[PDB]
Amino acid sequence: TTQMFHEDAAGGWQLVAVACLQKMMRSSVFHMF
Repeated sequence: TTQMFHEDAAGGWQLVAVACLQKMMRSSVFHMF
């Protein structure tokens, strides 16, 4: 479900797709800790 068709403001059929701590919490060293 990467992209879905949806009418935009004008026209339509655009097919669009679909901070520090949130990045760090993926870091390997955090998991090792």
